[PDB]
Amino acid sequence: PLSFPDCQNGPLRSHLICDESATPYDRAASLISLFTLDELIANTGNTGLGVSRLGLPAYQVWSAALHGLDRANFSDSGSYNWATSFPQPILTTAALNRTLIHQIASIISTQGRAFNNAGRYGLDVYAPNINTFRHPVWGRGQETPGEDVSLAAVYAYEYITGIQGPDPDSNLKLAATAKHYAGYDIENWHNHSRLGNDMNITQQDLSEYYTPQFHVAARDAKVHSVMCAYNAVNGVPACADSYFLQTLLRDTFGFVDHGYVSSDCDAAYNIYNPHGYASSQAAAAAEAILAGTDIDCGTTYQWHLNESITAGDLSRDDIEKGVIRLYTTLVQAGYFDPYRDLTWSDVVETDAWNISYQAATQGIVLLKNSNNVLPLTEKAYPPSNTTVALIGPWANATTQLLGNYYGNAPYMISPRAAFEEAGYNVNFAEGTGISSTSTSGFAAALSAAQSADVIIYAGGIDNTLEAEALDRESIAWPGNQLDLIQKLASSAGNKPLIVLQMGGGQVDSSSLKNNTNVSALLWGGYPGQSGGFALRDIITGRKNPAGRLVTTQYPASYAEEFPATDMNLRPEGDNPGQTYKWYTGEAVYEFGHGLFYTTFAESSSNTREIKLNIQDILSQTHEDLASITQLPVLNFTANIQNTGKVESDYTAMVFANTSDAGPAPYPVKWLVGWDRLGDVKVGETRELRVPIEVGSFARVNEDGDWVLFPGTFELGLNLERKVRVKVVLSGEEEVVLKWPGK
Ligand SMILES: *[C@@H]1O[C@H](CO)[C@@H](O[C@@H]2O[C@H](CO)[C@@H](O[C@@H]3O[C@H](CO[C@H]4O[C@H](CO)[C@@H](O)[C@H](O)[C@@H]4O)[C@@H](O)[C@H](O[C@H]4O[C@H](CO)[C@@H](O)[C@H](O)[C@@H]4O[C@H]4O[C@H](CO)[C@@H](O)[C@H](O)[C@@H]4O)[C@@H]3O)[C@H](O)[C@H]2NC(C)=O)[C@H](O)[C@H]1NC(C)=O
Ligand SMILES: *[C@@H]1O[C@H](CO)[C@@H](O[C@@H]2O[C@H](CO)[C@@H](O)[C@H](O)[C@H]2NC(C)=O)[C@H](O)[C@H]1NC(C)=O
Ligand SMILES: *[C@@H]1O[C@H](CO)[C@@H](O)[C@H](O)[C@H]1NC(C)=O
Ligand SMILES: *[C@@H]1O[C@H](CO)[C@@H](O)[C@H](O)[C@H]1NC(C)=O
Ligand SMILES: *[C@@H]1O[C@H](CO)[C@@H](O)[C@H](O)[C@H]1NC(C)=O
Ligand SMILES: *[C@@H]1O[C@H](CO)[C@@H](O)[C@H](O)[C@H]1NC(C)=O
Repeated sequence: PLSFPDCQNGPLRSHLICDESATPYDRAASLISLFTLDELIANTGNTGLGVSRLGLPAYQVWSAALHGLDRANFSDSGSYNWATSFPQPILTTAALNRTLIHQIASIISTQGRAFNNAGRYGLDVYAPNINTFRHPVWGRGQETPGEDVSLAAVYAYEYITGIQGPDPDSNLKLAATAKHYAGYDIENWHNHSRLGNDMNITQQDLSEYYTPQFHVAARDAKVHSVMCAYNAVNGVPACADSYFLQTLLRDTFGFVDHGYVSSDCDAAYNIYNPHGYASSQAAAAAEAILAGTDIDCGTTYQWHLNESITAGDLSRDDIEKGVIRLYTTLVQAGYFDPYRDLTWSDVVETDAWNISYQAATQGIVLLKNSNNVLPLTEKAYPPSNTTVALIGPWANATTQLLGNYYGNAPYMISPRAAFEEAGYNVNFAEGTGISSTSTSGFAAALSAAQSADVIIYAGGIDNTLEAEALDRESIAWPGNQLDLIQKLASSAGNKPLIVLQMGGGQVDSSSLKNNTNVSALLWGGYPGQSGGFALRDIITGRKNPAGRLVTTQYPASYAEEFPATDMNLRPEGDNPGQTYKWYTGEAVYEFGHGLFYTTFAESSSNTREIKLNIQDILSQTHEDLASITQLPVLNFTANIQNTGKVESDYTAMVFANTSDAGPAPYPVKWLVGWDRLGDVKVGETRELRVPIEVGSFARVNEDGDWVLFPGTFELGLNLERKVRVKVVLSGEEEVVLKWPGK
């Protein structure tokens, strides 16, 4: 029942809500001033009932857009029957291509507007997830930009801008919602449910790792909405945490005027049960509202704010504040007044660009290529003369391609189907399942391998192990897949054995790493609707891999070394440090790892130290930048040459480390920039230019303050660290973010 109010011939035509010359806030305020208390409360939840006597339509706040129109009112046939399903964010982020994220978000927003013009979708979306994949067992890590907060911040900016449009204040395409704020990275590990979890986070970790990306989403991307998490932090449920919502988000992080906060579905209720922070549903609703949660996902507000009023927990003005914020966003989206002409044909066109396929091809990571077995070129292995064995619980994957939540897709291309369409003769055998103990399927799998010229095993994990409400307990390969893989390796007989490790989280593949008969190892995440074509084309060399890992592949014992609910990044107790930045152990495959189908030579651009003064750089002008921390202080440059026989895109991560600047402990390293050079021809020498903002050089004190310290920094290209630059910062320490108090 989604429609638009009639501001020309409807009951509101005479009121300021329908005066396109007024300010958006004043329009929404007058509209709310036309309500009764019952009508007002009826619109405090995600399923807002509207006001019938005023011609005000019902509005649904909950729309899913994480990686496409993941849930909409689809038709059974014809128009509005499907929508593009892109890879899960974890795979897209591994392509290290900011413009890719922006374009995906813009396409999603176009199709969303098209469905909303047809009444089948909302005007605000509960995306993007910009939490980090801190601990490898998290069942929603597939929905995140990885474990590094800088990548999460850039993803937030590109996605939120693509979703909202170029003019978010005046002609908003769709309102985005940064989630989940904050400290939400665990579902149920060892019965530590997100609904009741009370996570202990130091102010230092809060400032340095858990909040920064939400600061970017607010100040730089001007996100219109933020969603507060189910969990509590240092004893306070996120949606009842006046410190998170007012002090930080609204007062420090630059949340747009009249931006609205939504609770998770239903975090407001969890304030009462199971957190126990409130003694009743009415008290929970009042506390959430007073802390700043404007709109409830659920029915706690709509069914219990009368009790809140009756108990003197708040006033009607308190309730009006949140509804006014929500409808201010709606007014800025043209609700009561360009994007309104988008229609089904625009969905068809944008899907037909196949940006989903491109995202998969760009994001897939090559972890192992022994003796250049890959690519299996169409010349060396012609389709008409080649049989490929497609084995594994991912070989026939269609819905598995789309990840935890997805809507109607135009099509789902399994690896098997893709190799068949290409004209290969394919022997398919499941072999085993994701988490099975049976061997009944091994014989058929081995038989398919015996008759084949190449063996492709597609397996790993999927949503039967990692999902919302479902955390992993082990990070080893599950089931008996490794056993079957080893049997395949033993019987291969110099036939290429390509292993496809799928899923959002990583699995300990050290076994495959040291196994000589295992020719190649690729990570495919959740590659979206065209995953089969992307995987096939990477294997054949029709596309060349350049993705890198945005998550660390830990040894299995990592998941037993310390409690996953430990929020401390820096090593302490049995925690060896978490994330590439602080991890003191030996990873199986490191964050930032990735191979290419060609060799690239990395040379210094000027065959050299960079000395800079804190006060000089921090007193400069910063036109077009909201903060001086965004100012480029140098360009990290190197020469990249294609010394191989195939043209390939090239990706680079720039890492920084220090041993003197600021307080100990000192990080192993941290990501300061990244780039992707497209289509580097054979022999070409392209130059790498990565700006390094002064923020990258700041470090966080225990009070949570961001400070630029004097000392020596080292900047290194990728994991090989061949090209290097020394940066000496002189002067006095200066605070660039003054962490507020409670
Ligand atoms: C980082 O990531 C970005 C992606 O955001 C990437 O830039 C993109 O590169 C791709 C590859 O060239 C571009 O894809 C093509 O886009 C056109 C339309 O683009 C127009 O509109 C956009 C959005 O407004 C503009 O930005 C852009 O400049 C153009 O004006 C599509 O029409 C293309 O589709 C055809 O090719 C696909 C394969 O590439 C096919 O799958 C598809 O079916 C289409 O086939 C065509 O030919 C067929 C016959 O061969 C025919 O049957 C079909 O009917 C059809 O005519 C294609 O999707 C994309 O636009 C770029 N986006 C931007 C924003 O620039 C960067 O390259 C990347 N950086 C790296 C990797 O280093
Ligand atoms: C590029 O986009 C087109 C858009 O249709 C894809 O072509 C469709 O693929 C499905 C699955 O194979 C077919 O059932 C449709 O009939 C195809 N339509 C047309 C018009 O050809 C194509 O697969 C995409 N290329 C990729 C994903 O690599
Ligand atoms: C889906 O949208 C159509 C067209 O707007 C409408 O007729 C139908 O009732 C909707 N179904 C829902 C919202 O369940
Ligand atoms: C409060 O409102 C809810 C939802 O409309 C209703 O179910 C409940 O009976 C109301 N309580 C009182 C005391 O009116
Ligand atoms: C492979 O996938 C297709 C499409 O979902 C399905 O019809 C078929 O039963 C699957 N085969 C096996 C062996 O699971
Ligand atoms: C980085 O390179 C651009 C383009 O060459 C240049 O304009 C900019 O000043 C450089 N950044 C520096 C010098 O900090």
